[PDB]
Amino acid sequence: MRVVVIGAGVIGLSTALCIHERYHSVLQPLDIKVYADRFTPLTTTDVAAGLWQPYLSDPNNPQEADWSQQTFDYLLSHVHSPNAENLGLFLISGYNLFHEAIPDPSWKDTVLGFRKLTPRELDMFPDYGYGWFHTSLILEGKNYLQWLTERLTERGVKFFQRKVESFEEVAREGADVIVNCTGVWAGALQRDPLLQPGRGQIMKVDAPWMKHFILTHDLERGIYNSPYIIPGTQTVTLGGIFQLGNWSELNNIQDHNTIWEGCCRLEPTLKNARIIGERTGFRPVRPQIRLEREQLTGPNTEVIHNYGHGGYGLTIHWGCALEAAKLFGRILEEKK
Amino acid sequence: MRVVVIGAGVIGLSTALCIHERYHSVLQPLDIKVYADRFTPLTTTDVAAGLWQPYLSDPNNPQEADWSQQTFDYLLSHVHSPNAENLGLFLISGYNLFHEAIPDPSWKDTVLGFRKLTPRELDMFPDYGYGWFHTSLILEGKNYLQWLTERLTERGVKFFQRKVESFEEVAREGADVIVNCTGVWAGALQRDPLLQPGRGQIMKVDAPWMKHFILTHDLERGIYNSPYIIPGTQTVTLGGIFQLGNWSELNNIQDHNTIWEGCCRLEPTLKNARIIGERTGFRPVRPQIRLEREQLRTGNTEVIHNYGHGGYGLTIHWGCALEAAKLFGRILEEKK
Ligand SMILES: Cc1cc2nc3c(=O)[nH]c(=O)nc-3n(C[C@H](O)[C@H](O)[C@H](O)COP(=O)(O)OP(=O)(O)OC[C@H]3O[C@@H](n4cnc5c(N)ncnc54)[C@H](O)[C@@H]3O)c2cc1C
Ligand SMILES: Cc1cc2nc3c(=O)[nH]c(=O)nc-3n(C[C@H](O)[C@H](O)[C@H](O)COP(=O)(O)OP(=O)(O)OC[C@H]3O[C@@H](n4cnc5c(N)ncnc54)[C@H](O)[C@@H]3O)c2cc1C
Repeated sequence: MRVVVIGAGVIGLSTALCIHERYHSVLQPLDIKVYADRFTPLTTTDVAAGLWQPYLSDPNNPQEADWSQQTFDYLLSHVHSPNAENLGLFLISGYNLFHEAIPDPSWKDTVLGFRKLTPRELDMFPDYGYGWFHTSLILEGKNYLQWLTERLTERGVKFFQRKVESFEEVAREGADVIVNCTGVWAGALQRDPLLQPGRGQIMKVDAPWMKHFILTHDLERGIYNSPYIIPGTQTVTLGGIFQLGNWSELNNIQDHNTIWEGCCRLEPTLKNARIIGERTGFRPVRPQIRLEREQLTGPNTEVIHNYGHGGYGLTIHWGCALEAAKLFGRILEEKK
Repeated sequence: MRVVVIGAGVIGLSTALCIHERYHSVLQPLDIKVYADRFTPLTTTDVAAGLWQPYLSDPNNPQEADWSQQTFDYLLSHVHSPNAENLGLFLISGYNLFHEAIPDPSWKDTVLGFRKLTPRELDMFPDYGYGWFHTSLILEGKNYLQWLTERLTERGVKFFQRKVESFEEVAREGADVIVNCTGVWAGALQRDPLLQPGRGQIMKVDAPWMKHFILTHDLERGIYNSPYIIPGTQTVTLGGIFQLGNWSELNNIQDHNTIWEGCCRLEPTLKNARIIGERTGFRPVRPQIRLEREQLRTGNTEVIHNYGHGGYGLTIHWGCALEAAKLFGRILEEKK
């Protein structure tokens, strides 16, 4: 059995690992390769703060809510483990702020200690009149990707830096299953008008007195088009940019200004915080995650798609990897 | 009017500043001088992490509940101003862990968003079965004392490094009011058998992924004789040593091991944190704060005592300071 995973973001690397844990014992030659054009630290995954939080509104596929909840339990189960530091994993609480009242999120019982904000809390934020407080987790993609890499290396998974041109090129080399975890670029392998860049930009800032995340929302502007402030391990992520169809992988001054002045107003102690770096990335936006089998091609090759995780790839990755690992088990039964 | 404030910890500096702000305009000569044996960073104020939290049991003097609330409201009014970083002041949420259910604390409505831990939060901590979550404040003594020093230097308040041997040595120099802010050492200037040292010890470690405080409680061993973990702006404080009557200003290896092993069992990710430093100080333990006036005979002289804040001098300093300034006004009234 020869398996080629395309993509070394969190989606491909976690899928690779999951497929290996569940089937190395029962497939005598289980040879897994990863083809990726970019590795950490140059993926979309490395740009994310890594806060666990799905979108506010229920997903078009209800099984995504389970995949997120399965990811949360796995990560929470390891947050006190000694190797949590190597994962870039830790607990964090904070605020979601709104101008108007709004229905409670579908994941209110996935997170810890969910509640509405008391009136004295909403006084610290003049421009906002309603919101939530809850405890979640941060999984910083860069530590995590490096962790996944070294786990798959000790399991025999080999890594190759190449741009794949077609599915059929990979099948020609003799792949049996192709796992397609190509993120926002999946359209180049197979046209998909439902997949779109959601361009984001973030600032990384030294502000270690900040112990809480703070996400604000403007419901007439789209999600993550309002300031947010997410403390990481070494640095504080400042953000609030979400632009559909924008493929420019290049930091933009206007967006820099939007992030800075938006966050500084939200939390004035930021004014003196030092800017450590700035980064742009492309959420793979789709109305739903594509996570499903497809049979292509010459004499036929199995493909497992797993892309389109928008702005919640880190939040939902483990449930997705588990599901793709299931789809892989079904391929093996069909192949006898 | 010549005022001599003895002591440059949090109590003496805040009281000096509080008195100058309220009376420099209506006292044409208001010469305030601070005398201190030790300044930052050699005071026990410097050793404290600075978490705002009273003892759990109701204070012997009910006016201390108000002094603590006034301090929290004051600090909370300044946490979102760019001044805040200079003070060393920021918001922080976290846990108080108990083995068994116990009564709520009196101060439960002073802090933000108080509530009980849910079962899934309690599961993160095997050794404890009950507790609280809430949002409080940290005021790190080191930055706060240097900020107080700067506000005071800007106001003509001159400082002198000297050991005061007696009250009337200071009166013989010409002091009209003496503000006694000598903390744990007050018994040397006037015997007070109710004032005793509560020796504590703490480690500072590098663990910047800890975003919550965690205080544990063992009602059999007494308050703060159980692991606590308090993230600061730059390092995390590990502690849990409260030894009545011990005057040894020296780090002890047994107490090191108790702190380290207790906090590592509480939070295993701490086992790879680098130890940055280690400090010992003396909580000025008294069954209630001595904040009151006394006429002492000389030649006589006016005295305001303000000492014996135990393990909550930062929690309560500002209410005490305002009270000491009222008492200063009553002195001005009697002399017309
Ligand atoms: C600014 C910003 C902030 C975010 N914050 C969060 C957050 O806080 N929490 C959260 O959960 N999510 C967040 N996200 C979303 C998250 O980053 C993404 O959903 C996630 O990284 C997508 O994972 P992925 O592996 O599919 O794609 P990415 O990591 O891009 O990985 C794609 C991989 O596919 C490879 N590839 C593509 N095409 C080919 C090819 N033809 N041949 C070979 N290799 C190919 C790429 O080189 C790369 O290796 C954020 C995103 C952005 C942009
Ligand atoms: C380990 C530990 C942790 C703590 N953590 C916290 C916490 O998290 N939150 C909290 O609220 N509280 C905490 N505390 C308690 C807090 O540190 C004390 O209550 C507070 O700092 C005492 O303030 P002070 O100004 O009275 O005395 P200290 O700062 O000592 O100041 C005393 C001053 O008086 C001077 N002085 C004394 N005698 C003379 C003299 N004869 N002549 C000249 N100068 C003299 C001393 O040199 C010094 O200048 C902690 C205490 C300890 C020990």
